[PDB]
Amino acid sequence: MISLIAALAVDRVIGMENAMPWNLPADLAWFKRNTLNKPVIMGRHTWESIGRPLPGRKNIILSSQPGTDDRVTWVKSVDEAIAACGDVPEIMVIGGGRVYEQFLPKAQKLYLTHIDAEVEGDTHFPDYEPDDWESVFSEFHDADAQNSHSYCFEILERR
Amino acid sequence: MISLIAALAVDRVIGMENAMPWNLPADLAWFKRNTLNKPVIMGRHTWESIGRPLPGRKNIILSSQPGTDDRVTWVKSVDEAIAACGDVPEIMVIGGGRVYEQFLPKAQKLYLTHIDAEVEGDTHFPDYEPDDWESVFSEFHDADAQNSHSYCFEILERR
Ligand SMILES: CN(Cc1cnc2nc(N)nc(N)c2n1)c1ccc(C(=O)N[C@H](CCC(=O)O)C(=O)O)cc1
Ligand SMILES: CN(Cc1cnc2nc(N)nc(N)c2n1)c1ccc(C(=O)N[C@H](CCC(=O)O)C(=O)O)cc1
Ligand SMILES: [Ca+2]
Ligand SMILES: [Cl-]
Ligand SMILES: [Cl-]
Repeated sequence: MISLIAALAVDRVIGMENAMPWNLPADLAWFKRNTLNKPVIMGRHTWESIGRPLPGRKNIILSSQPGTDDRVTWVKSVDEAIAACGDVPEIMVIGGGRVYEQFLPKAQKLYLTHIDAEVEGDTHFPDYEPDDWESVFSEFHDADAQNSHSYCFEILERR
Repeated sequence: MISLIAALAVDRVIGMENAMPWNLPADLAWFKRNTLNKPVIMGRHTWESIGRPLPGRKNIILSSQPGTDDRVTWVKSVDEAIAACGDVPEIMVIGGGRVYEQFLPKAQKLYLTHIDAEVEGDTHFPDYEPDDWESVFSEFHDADAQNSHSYCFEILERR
């Protein structure tokens, strides 16, 4: 199946012109746990913001552009990115907006990190109706010595 | 000599207990370049927010309560914080709040990272006297795909 994993501030904001104003190591840890040893599909701009390949995962970059780095697979079709993942039980789509927009219909699972940050965005996660999705997990956490914002982990599955 | 290093938000607001609402890798590089191979003095809260002993630095924790880990030196006083540093050219006082206050009078150097981030806070960096502190270095930077905020690097010699 196709699963989308995302971090969303208030108003489904997922992006800004600059790096997001939150230091959330727990979320990076949650990200990693849920993507490890699975192929991950991202857009050329998420790839650029990470600056390196995500270890122990199959990095696939979707963009109609001539690939820059040799250490990853570059593709230019939703369908093509899928083929590149081959025979795996779950493909993890990591963003951003347009990449989410393209796999959402295909997605059968959502890994969301709800962050209590009121910020003006550039990109948002597309709307998904609360009745085609079943929340099978929820876990709220307060901001702490290592995390700047409160946050809630959640996983929804298609009804 | 004693130097203090701090990342300040607008209003001289500094971190109290939870992590600050920003993401600035460049300031951690700055912090690392200026503290590496030197003893560092910090209070308890900064210690829990770091999570472990900073590599290549002698970690001295100034607290009144019982030492948690053992990779680090724990002290009950400012005068003891010094002795533990032995005689080094520079000792870096890394925060927060209280530790900054107990040392500014003995300070000759300040390494400030002014971040344009309005954070509500109870704690503020001590009031540094203008005509008692001369500016030697100012380096402004714009926010990027990796740094959430615009920031400035500064150095003041007590004169
Ligand atoms: C921009 N970026 C994209 C990003 C970030 N957080 C997210 N968080 C969630 N919930 N979902 C996403 N799709 C997501 N994407 C990044 C940045 C750093 C790392 C990374 O180095 N962090 C951990 C490891 C933690 C660390 O060593 O700092 C990893 O292996 O993924 C990953 C993705
Ligand atoms: C909470 N914390 C205290 C903190 C943070 N930034 C500061 N920044 C400045 N300018 N000054 C301080 N006193 C300061 N203190 C931290 C947290 C992490 C690291 C750190 O983990 N490693 C850095 C380098 C960054 C990295 O390893 O990725 C290092 O000093 O080696 C340092 C300080
Ligand atoms: Ca249930
Ligand atoms: Cl992208
Ligand atoms: Cl403390």
